[PDB]
Amino acid sequence: MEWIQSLPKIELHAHLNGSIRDSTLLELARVLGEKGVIVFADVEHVIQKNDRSLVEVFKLFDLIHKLTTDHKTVTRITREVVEDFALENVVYLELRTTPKRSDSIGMSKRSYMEAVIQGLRSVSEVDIDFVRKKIYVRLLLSIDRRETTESAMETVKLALEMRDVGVVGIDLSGNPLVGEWSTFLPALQYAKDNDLHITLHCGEVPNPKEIQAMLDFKPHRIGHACFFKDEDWTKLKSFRIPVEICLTSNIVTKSISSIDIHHFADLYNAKHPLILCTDDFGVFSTSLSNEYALAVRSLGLSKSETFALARAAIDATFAEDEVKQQLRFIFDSA
Ligand SMILES: [Zn+2]
Repeated sequence: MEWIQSLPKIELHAHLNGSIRDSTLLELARVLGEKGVIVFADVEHVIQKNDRSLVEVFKLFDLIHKLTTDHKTVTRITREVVEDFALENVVYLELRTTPKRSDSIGMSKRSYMEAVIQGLRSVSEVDIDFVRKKIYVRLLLSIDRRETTESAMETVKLALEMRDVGVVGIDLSGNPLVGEWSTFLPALQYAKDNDLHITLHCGEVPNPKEIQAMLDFKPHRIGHACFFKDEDWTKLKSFRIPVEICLTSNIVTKSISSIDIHHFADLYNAKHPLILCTDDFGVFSTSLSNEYALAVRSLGLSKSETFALARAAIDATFAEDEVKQQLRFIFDSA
């Protein structure tokens, strides 16, 4: 019910371009149709009933990226996403995004990320700390599974350069059927050796060797873990790696057949760290409050158990100890 919306919450797995307001996406589509760069009726037709199954949803992401890969838009959607999360009482957000290169518009991975920073500086409806509601924001740079080792290294280099504006870690994301772990391991190792924190999209499709190789790398977090086998769970629980749980995402993409069999319940009962996350609240028509409502109903949690779960996410953040202490005070005040 309504008490979940006012619960202080921590979001650790939200993609910038998957978190866009419906109205904003349509406004961008409309402006580009008036320009004739797209046809509004087609782009609206994919937006409406793309299946968002695992295979289908990446075509929607391709389409979104045609609408949003521009400096002004990146700045706008960064502000809108932070404000949307803060207004449902997210008090700490790790926002992840894949820096993009587009030569025709003078966009580099660095200038893309500068537009994100400009968006954070434009936040006005709420108070923000990124290095009246208040939200702490920190940044993850995503490496996409289509990239090369050299390209991944450029992203890691950028992340190190931008630690002064709140970049705290690196993610590996994108189509789980594309690319090989061997391509990304060297760049992720460089990141980890430079004290960046690492989260990995892991087990979105069956892939026993890659799941084991990702676990053996000992990232600080993983996302999803939908197609783990018993040896994978054993290693995960022994390494104590927190899992970013994306309930609606997993169910809509058909990575998990039902919330009633979703592994988040086993993790909860095994006292393994988990954090409820939105993944793409725009694409999947959800919110972090609604993800908690799904979990509270399915597990049968009391208010007190829900508050305890939400608070446990503090020690899984990639934030400095000072920020974690402030989060503890915020939670202990609620
Ligand atoms: Zn994701």
